[PDB]
Amino acid sequence: QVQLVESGGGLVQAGGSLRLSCAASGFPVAYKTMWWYRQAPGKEREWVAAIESYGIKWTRYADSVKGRFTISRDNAKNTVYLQMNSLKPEDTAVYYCIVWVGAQYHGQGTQVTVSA
Repeated sequence: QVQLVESGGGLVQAGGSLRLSCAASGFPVAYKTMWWYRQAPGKEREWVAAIESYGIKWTRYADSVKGRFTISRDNAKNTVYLQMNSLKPEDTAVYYCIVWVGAQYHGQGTQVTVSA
């Protein structure tokens, strides 16, 4: 019943921007803390950003993306967004959103490729 679906990835050149979406279903997005993470091919998973559930606002970013990425939420559309500006090739990876409703639930991921 709980389902996350990432989208918005693609192929851009260094310096461009993307906007990832995490469409949630089977539960209300606004009442859960959600994270974005990413996994590059030859490496292991890296936390990217987090947004606190509704009540006291709190957003957090990995140091390597702070100032370039913005996480935000649309409670009506039940969606979490990651605005990514000033993209670098080091940002190339599959991006996932994750929430814990008892267990953890993540999506299939969305591919972000940044060419130099």
